[PDB]
Amino acid sequence: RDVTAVADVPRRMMEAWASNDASAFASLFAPDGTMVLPGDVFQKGVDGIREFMTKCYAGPYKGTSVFGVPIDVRFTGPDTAILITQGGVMAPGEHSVAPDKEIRATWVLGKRDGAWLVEAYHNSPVRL
Amino acid sequence: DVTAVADVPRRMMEAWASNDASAFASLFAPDGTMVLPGDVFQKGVDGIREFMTKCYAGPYKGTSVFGVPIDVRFTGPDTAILITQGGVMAPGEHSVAPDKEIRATWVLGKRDGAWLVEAYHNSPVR
Repeated sequence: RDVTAVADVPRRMMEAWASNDASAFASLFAPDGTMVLPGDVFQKGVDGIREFMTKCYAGPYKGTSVFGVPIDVRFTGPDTAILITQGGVMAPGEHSVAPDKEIRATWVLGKRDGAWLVEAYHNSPVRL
Repeated sequence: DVTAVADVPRRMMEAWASNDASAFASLFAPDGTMVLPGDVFQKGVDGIREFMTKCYAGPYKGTSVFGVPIDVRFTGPDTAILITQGGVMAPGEHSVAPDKEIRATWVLGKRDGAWLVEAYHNSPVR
């Protein structure tokens, strides 16, 4: 069963995010991985993400943690799977994502050398 | 394949300009995914067609979409990923408004020689 290896990827992030570890966060991505977030956010490559998330974790994302569940998991090929999760960012102090900051995310996972990595990430708000 | 992949966003822009919900949905894989800002998450061609029908007859009526591929990438032989920037242009206007500009992640899978959209997801720039 590799269906559990796929679902561990969003879990691997929550721990990396909870530690506010930019390196552990960016190391989830494929070497030429993509990440697009609401706002003027677009980072390509592991180095481009580690730099952005370091400045983020030291700023507006400090003391924040994330949580979300997969609401759709499908495999396209043998080495590529696509996830759609739903959760968001918790502020420091609160133990629940505010509905104004709830998001849905598209995870494009790729398999190489027996492991899965994020080929592309992208999320958007659920509320307006 | 290089041109075909780059032709997928262009095959939409014509389908959108015609307000054709069918031609838009036929771009997607059978189990294709589309996620948009707001509570919008459609799965499957039938789900997307029904959604876009209400949109093209609704708020998206008479609108067209421009978009520039700012990153094209091949993950494998049968899969490719595109990141595009642009947005929906209102009738009468000849430029996408700053507060309507978006970036989209396109996920293309190659089946039987043709490329179909496995996943689409966009988000506001402002």
